[PDB]
Amino acid sequence: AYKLVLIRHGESAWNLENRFSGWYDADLSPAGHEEAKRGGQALRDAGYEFDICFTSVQKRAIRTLWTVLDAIDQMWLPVVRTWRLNERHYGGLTGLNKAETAAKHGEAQVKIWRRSYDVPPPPMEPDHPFYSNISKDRRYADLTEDQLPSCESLKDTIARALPFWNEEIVPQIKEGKRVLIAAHGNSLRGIVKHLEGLSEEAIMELNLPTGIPIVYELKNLKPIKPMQFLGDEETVRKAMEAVAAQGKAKK
Amino acid sequence: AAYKLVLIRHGESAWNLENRFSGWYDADLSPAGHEEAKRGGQALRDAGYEFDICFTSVQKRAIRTLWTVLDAIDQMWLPVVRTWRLNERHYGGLTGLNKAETAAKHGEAQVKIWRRSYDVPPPPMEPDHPFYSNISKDRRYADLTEDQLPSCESLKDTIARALPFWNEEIVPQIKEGKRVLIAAHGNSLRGIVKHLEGLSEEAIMELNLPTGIPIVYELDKNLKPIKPMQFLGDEETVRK
Ligand SMILES: [Cl-]
Repeated sequence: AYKLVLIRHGESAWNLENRFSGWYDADLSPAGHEEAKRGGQALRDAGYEFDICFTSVQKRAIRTLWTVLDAIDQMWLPVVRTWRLNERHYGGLTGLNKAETAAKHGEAQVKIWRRSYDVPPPPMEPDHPFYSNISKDRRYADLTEDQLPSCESLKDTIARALPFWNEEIVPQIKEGKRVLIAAHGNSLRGIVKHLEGLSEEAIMELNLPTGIPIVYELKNLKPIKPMQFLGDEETVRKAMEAVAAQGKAKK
Repeated sequence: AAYKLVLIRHGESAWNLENRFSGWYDADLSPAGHEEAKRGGQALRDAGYEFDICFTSVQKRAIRTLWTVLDAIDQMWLPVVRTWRLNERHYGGLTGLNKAETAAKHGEAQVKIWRRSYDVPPPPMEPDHPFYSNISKDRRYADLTEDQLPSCESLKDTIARALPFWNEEIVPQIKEGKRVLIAAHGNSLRGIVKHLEGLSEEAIMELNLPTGIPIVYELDKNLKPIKPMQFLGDEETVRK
């Protein structure tokens, strides 16, 4: 009945520094730009067509979208940007590197934060070095004091992404529009959890590959089969083995 | 507090380098035209400009110009609206011909007429034309009525289909206090300039807008300019 496509952006400049990004507006590295080019070419070779596109207000996802639309010769499509598809907000951890947080905040808190669906990191306070860069950026000036986060658990991120799905994306799908969504890991986890009916435990163990297009075949918007991946069979198998091993090593 | 409006015309295209008529054919920028857009964006960055909403056409040479500018000024998050009403003039049967082939096929007298005329269109693009399916069966125009898809346009025609978008969508945004950027093409921008200044037909046919340079207007509460258009950039570029 309907076809939906998602794509997760690749490596950023702050991933090379092993630093928590969150709402900080870091750009793609050369490797992450290459990953977007490869996913665009896979869509081009298979003949995919879209009618409308959604992304966040962060340049690493917007530049991924731009690269895909260049590759498939569809730069003329309408594009809609929203803060509700941003990455999870990492609070006071924003800007710290990852071997430092265990010394700053303790091994017990690091374990809890990695394990839990509903425990937030510490808040970003006004003396934090990236407070003015993010909380006072004019792109968020139209948010209420309640909507602007100082920190987020996974449950929080999913709870602020799903109203945009429900209210803006679903009516385009029912109208027959072929939709493309270019966003981030945790905001796309929200959509996947809602579509497939996954548990909290399973969705915390699901890490999506980067730069690989994710395809859903859906009248009642229920998946006919689970997510499928577009690309060369061998390159896909290796990326999923890599992501699984990275997940297992963190426990 | 005069309203501030900024326009930019795209630079050199791949088909300019072959001296071929483009029109509604969707040719990309050349490397030099991309470099032009980078210099225009750097001029806006150095002057500290900020925008709230952007408008452009459905053609990739204008869209890529806008993308380059937003990258240079760190405003990639702004909302963007595309419309066919801002497209370049449709050159009809001349699409794809270079100037030599045009003179050989249609003669010198008709060439003088078409170049010198405000309201005489070129020949229509018919179903045997090489580019007829490429343009007139492109799905991006599927929601136009059969009344609206051109087989050819005079300059008068182009201006007549561009101004309804200015009047019905851009003017209310300016009256709400939004800071507007428009990235488009020579002839569609000519329509906006002719309306803003009250220019005659002959005057607008003599006006040639520079490429890749920010063009700035200051407007009063009735949206009339208070002084002539000005330009942003180094001394040499601005003076030229
Ligand atoms: Cl865009």
